Amino acid sequence: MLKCNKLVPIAYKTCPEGKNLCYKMFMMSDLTIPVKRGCIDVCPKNSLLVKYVCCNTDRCN
Repeated sequence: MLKCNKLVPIAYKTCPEGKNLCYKMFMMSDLTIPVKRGCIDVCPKNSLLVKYVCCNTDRCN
């Protein structure tokens, strides 16, 4: 049950059972800085509105 990075510097949230990967979300507005981060098992495909980047590591995002 991996950890995803939320509050700086390191502060993290615990991924739910069955989930592994950590993702961050971008907006067509703010590409530079991601707007949401969390856990998921399967990395969500990119949308027109928001972009998804996942990692198989702890506190990447």
